[PDB]
Amino acid sequence: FEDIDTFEEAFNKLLREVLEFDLQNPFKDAKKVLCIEPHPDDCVIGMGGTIKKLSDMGVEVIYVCMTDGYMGTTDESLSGHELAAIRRKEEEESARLLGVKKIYWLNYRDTELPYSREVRKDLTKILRKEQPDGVFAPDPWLPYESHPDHRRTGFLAIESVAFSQLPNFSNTDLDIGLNPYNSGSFIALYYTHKPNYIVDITDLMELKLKAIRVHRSQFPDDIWEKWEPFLRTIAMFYGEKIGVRYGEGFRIMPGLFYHITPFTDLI
Amino acid sequence: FEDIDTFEEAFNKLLREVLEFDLQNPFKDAKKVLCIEPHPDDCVIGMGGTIKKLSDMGVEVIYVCMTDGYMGTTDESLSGHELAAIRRKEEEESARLLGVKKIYWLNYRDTELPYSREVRKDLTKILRKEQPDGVFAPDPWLPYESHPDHRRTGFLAIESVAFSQLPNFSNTDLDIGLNPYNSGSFIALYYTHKPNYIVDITDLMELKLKAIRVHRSQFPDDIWEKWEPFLRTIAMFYGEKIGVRYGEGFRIMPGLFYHITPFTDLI
Amino acid sequence: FEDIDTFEEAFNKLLREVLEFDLQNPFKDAKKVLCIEPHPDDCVIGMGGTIKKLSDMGVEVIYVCMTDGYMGTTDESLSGHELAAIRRKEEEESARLLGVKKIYWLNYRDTELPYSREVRKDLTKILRKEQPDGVFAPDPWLPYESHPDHRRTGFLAIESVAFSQLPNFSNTDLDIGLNPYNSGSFIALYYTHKPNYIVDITDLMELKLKAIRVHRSQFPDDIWEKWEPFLRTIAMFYGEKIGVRYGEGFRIMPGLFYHITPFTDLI
Amino acid sequence: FEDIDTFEEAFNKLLREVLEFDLQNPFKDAKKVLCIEPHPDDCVIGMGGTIKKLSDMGVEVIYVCMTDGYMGTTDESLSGHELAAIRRKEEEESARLLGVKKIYWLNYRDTELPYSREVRKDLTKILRKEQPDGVFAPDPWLPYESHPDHRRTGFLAIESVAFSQLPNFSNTDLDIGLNPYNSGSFIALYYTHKPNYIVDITDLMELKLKAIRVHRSQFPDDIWEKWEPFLRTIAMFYGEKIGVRYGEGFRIMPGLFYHITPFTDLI
Amino acid sequence: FEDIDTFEEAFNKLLREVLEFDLQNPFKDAKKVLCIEPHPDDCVIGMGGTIKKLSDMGVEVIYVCMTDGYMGTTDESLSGHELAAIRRKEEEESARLLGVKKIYWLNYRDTELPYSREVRKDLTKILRKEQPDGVFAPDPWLPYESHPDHRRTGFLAIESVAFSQLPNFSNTDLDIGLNPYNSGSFIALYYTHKPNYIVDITDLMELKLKAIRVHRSQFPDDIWEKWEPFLRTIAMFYGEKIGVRYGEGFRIMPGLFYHITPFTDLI
Amino acid sequence: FEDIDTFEEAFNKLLREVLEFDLQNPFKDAKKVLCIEPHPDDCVIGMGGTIKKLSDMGVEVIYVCMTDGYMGTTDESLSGHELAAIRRKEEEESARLLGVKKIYWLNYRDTELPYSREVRKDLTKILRKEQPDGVFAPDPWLPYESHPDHRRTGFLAIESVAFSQLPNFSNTDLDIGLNPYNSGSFIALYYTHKPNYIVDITDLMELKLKAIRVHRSQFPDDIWEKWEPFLRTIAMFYGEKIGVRYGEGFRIMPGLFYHITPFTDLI
Ligand code: NA
Ligand code: NA
Ligand code: NA
Ligand code: NA
Ligand SMILES: [Zn+2]
Ligand SMILES: [Zn+2]
Ligand SMILES: [Zn+2]
Ligand SMILES: [Zn+2]
Ligand SMILES: [Zn+2]
Ligand SMILES: [Zn+2]
Repeated sequence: FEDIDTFEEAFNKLLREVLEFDLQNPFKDAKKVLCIEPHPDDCVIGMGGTIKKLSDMGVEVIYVCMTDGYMGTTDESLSGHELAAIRRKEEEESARLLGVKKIYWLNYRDTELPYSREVRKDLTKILRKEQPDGVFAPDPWLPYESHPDHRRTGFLAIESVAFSQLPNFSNTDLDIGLNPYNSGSFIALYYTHKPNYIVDITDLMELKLKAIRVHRSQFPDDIWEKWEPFLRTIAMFYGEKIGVRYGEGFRIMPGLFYHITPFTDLI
Repeated sequence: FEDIDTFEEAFNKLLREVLEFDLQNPFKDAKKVLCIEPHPDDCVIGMGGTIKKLSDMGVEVIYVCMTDGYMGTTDESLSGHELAAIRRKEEEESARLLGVKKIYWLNYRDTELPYSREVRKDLTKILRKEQPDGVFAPDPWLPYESHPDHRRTGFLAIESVAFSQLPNFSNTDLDIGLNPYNSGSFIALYYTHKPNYIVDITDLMELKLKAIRVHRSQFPDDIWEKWEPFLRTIAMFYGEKIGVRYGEGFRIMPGLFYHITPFTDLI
Repeated sequence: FEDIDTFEEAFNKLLREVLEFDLQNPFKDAKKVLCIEPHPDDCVIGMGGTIKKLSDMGVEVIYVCMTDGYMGTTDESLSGHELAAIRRKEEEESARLLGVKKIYWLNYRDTELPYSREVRKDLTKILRKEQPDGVFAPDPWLPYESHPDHRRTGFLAIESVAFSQLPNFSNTDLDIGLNPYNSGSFIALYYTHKPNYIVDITDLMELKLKAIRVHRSQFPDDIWEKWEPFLRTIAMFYGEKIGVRYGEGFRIMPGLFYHITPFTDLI
Repeated sequence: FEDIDTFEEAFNKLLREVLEFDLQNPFKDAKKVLCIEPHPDDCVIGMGGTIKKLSDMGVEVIYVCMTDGYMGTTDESLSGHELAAIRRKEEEESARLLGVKKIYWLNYRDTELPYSREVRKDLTKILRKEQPDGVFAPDPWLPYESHPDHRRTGFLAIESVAFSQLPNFSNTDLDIGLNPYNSGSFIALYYTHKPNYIVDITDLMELKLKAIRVHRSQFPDDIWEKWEPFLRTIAMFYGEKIGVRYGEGFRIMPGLFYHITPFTDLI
Repeated sequence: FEDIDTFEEAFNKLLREVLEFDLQNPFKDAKKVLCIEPHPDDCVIGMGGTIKKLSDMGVEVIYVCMTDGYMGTTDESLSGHELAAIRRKEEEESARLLGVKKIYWLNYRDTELPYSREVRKDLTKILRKEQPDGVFAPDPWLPYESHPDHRRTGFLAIESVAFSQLPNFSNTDLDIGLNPYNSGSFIALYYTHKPNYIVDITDLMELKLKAIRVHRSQFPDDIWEKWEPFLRTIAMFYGEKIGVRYGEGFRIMPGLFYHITPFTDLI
Repeated sequence: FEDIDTFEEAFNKLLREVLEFDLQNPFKDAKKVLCIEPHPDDCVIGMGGTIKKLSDMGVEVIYVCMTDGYMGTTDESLSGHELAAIRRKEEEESARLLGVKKIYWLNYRDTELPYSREVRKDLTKILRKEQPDGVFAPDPWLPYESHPDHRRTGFLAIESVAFSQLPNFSNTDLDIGLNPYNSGSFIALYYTHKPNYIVDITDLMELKLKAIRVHRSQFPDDIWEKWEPFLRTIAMFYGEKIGVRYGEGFRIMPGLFYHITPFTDLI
């Protein structure tokens, strides 16, 4: 590189030649992905359309759900325990619609997901057991995201993808037979303000809304009156970026760009 | 929303009709507001002119002060305990000047406010008892905001406004006779770099400055030589956005926008 | 400031006369600086060319390394204890090339640096012993920075530089004979997306790359094939800003701008 | 006291005259008591007989149950959420048998009860709201007690009885209208190895076993084969101390004896 | 048990018939045991003679070492990382002398073992994978035991033996293919003041001492001048209880006795 | 010791010759001691007469007070900050009567003293600065001691006296010029149920009661009506053990007996 003349030239050579980065078809070779959600419903709301397209292409999609959804009701006669048991069933039914056959429930309490080594170890045991080719999680840099379970899921997902590759990290996994997580897998962040890869979900939008409504405890009619237009407006926001009606947006970067990189806004 | 043509129209309808968002007169209907401050003096510094305006208009303003200002001196003759007691009296005088009669002191130690469910439960107990129409708090996304008590108070306030509405959150409150928070019409964030509502305080600026200086332990003459110009320049930065000499800046968004929203920069 | 007419004027006078803010020779008169790094290798990667220039000028540069680099290997036969001991000797060799004669090792475990009062106390005790004229640390607001040890080192460095000046903070230090940290000193943040000060390291770039590669455990040939072009590109991003081939970028602000300031993007 | 000749004389004068202590009929005047249990079933197993006798004497008995019992099954098809909802109903049915009409569920997860200020604040809000005349909890000094929820419930119960009297402790309770907890109430510790007050439960034993078996999720037939003889042997252990067939044991001391006291073994 | 006359008879039947407790030959049937130590060297110090006896009898003994022994030197030339690596090799040699081939190193830092659910999950993962017949651990009730790593390891081991049997505890273990712990027949506590089973090690004492001294960083000659007499006197204290020169003492109780039991002193 | 014949012999030689343990004049040669108290008033209540005797002998006695006594009032008009500042002056007056000229205030909040590494670091830094010949602290094994600040002060004092001697513990202390705590020094535990050393305070009892009552905020007349007889009775419990009317009791053991020792009750 010592002979390239300008930063602009170096950036393009680094991104395309050295890091081999392009977003033409980033999920192309995937056989198994994890979709990590803060609460029951986040995978389908954030990326339901893409989940169905992945299942249709013969990719095995597996959820990891960080919390139980215990707090998500204003009904005073429904305890958190009873809601959590109801929402496990809602998510099973929603997942069947999208082709998902396996969900890891971590069972942290809703509004209480910790931000700790302990939670990275839980994600790391699943990464190491399943060895996915790709991991989806919320973008923890989304502006004004006020829910701590969402920010923490996104930070702990990215951290655990990196650290789970390290054999001195949670080393008792390796002592019981698991290998470090394989290198070469992608991360794609949903619920992002800065998507650089859009999936067109226009003909899948009605199925995605149906699979969201199956979470009935969350979406009774009065709430749906505000949420349906909200969810459609979000999908148009992403779809407009590639000139289709409804889209799901993801942010994808080279691994090196998640650290010390001062020009992440160029992609 | 199935029929709408473009994202731009869906966004406009979402805001004006579905969410009925209006920045013309957001504090129009308030009768009781909480002003949440990290330290003794932040309510008057960030929003003292607006507090006066509100109290003058018949609005009951009630302070919640998260910490005791124990660390706020370079005077080696003044212990933290003695400074805290001094600052309680400074805040009482300062508040009297604006029209404020009630202060909840949570008494966390300055520089040590936790980011935790315990602190959410304290805010939640106050929200359920007082049932305010509005809540004001620092914007935890202010760039370069290096005081963890400021960032934490902002996140905790937004979080508690949300979760105090959920009956399974901090449930022992309901068990002792409190009801879920269900009065608020708004959150407004002060100390913000992205205000979208500006209150003109140009004729109240002298009183604001007087009410800040009531905090004498914080503003001896030598410190005031820097702070008076800084505070004036801040008030000019905000006032200039609506073409007035001195202003106070707030950011206000629809409740939905604090979660999963990728177009928050459009307001 | 009561009579100044525009925000733009007020701002220019606040910086240049009230705060005497200087981006022309910010490191002039520095006799002793601390360079706070999350891991062994971060001071040289982020700012090695500047550390050499400071050393060449007769400035005493002292490192504070937050963690031990225990996790930084994918070799299943190298334990973290063994890798930590390797990395300590690699940092000693790297530091000697750049003229650095002292390193404070805090010895927190890599990937496990706490965000706590305790860690501020450790920094504060060094600040009070050494009384440096300036401190360098990572910018904890770097977008997409996904290493918690980086974000937490930046926050805790900026917090400790402020709180170590307060006699009621970590008061047992003063009880054992240390004085509060002196008030004259700068902070400069490296690993930043918003530099406002660039040091030309075009001549020094090969010395920097050499001193980085002395951390051999971190940079075997396959990793260096990606990291050398990456580090050159980052240096060209900064260099271009002052018309030179390779630079190191820092963000420097007056102390007041690290709190409640809505116009930090104007510098 | 300065004229008493021997320690033995002083101890007896202190205990009987100064502290007015005797265990002739310690629950005699009680109108309202709290029975604080670590898990659903502990009140009935530890003190079911006495609870029924208190209800029969017209005392209002109120449970506080610290945890949800989420972990207490070996059935792999029953989630913790579903078990917790089942055990809420078991405890309601068990309590009806004993005359208990009110239970405060704190909702901490089984095996996860924290030992923290936060949990003392929850107990303190209930003490301050209910103003009981007496509080029962597990003796946290029971030798070989291996369950951390049991030790922590006993320590946090004693602590919260003391601290809830202090108006600077959890002061926001007082700001919303609650008074400090009234002085003069007793504490009695059950599950104790050093009882000094025994309640004869001989004719209540069959009712107590019935009210224990209503917790069916805990006591299927195979478990009951070991637990019935266990529970009978425990009751004989306590009953033998006063010469009856089945007893429930409590340890009761003067308040001063819970602190700095080197002769607690004399009672 | 309805018919039994006296507590004494109920106690005897409970122990011998209901609980089938026998201290004649408690390690009779073991094929695989875990020896859980706080630090490198505690298994050989507390129970090295018994470990040899077990390995000689065909029993597979597997160490779990909670911490890395990082603090265990007064040699200012030896960093914590270098000492840990030295102690791993000392333990491997020491273990080879007894018949031990496998060591799980959890790698918590010496003096810093947490008391937490995270540590329980590590022990739990090992218990579910190895399914040992017995577990040995320090007695956390040893009086005057001032090392928190010793108290914590004892409590955590007893707790994890229990909770690892519950499918909702650490559930992601089951999800990755592990089964609940359901093999153990026993816990035995060493380092105990209340042993009720004594192994004669009189002919193994020389080898025990040799295997302890293999930990050379811990036992240079000057320290050995005190430790050899202390270790010999300990072995005499235990051996004397069964009339032998040198012994090792264990406390063993029925599983029920670790909970709510008020007569644990009767064994 | 290979040839010694009975345990009893081995023990007597271990104490008297190997450990040179002396209960005859344990405080002889002490030039400087630290007296570690949980709250303002505990050094004088537990050991005020001994502190006077040490002072009279020309020993430099230095207090370390862990907490600020913020919670110790039932007066609803006295804030904790105001009470802390009162108690600091009450301790200064009390200490002057007993010849104490220096107090380290750690300023943790009463009822909130952490049990952590951080608090050990604070004690360690004082131990290393002052290098005392002996340390006094409460016995954290006192039965029924229900104040967490008492139990945690005792544990952390004993832990810090041991760990402050290790150069890898809190190593930044040595980096700033402090040496490891010297190895010659005693621990003596007050507030103990198992004293083995008693100081006769019969002459000093009125001075002790006076110096306790200088803590007026703690001892108004109604409280003193119970506390004076209680403190006299405690002193008579200790005194009787050496045939005097009033004493202070301490538990003193060789360093080794605070770890792994099953016969601590033999002294
Ligand atoms: Na693959
Ligand atoms: Na200087
Ligand atoms: Na009453
Ligand atoms: Na000395
Ligand atoms: Zn969610
Ligand atoms: Zn503030
Ligand atoms: Zn780094
Ligand atoms: Zn229980
Ligand atoms: Zn050990
Ligand atoms: Zn005390």
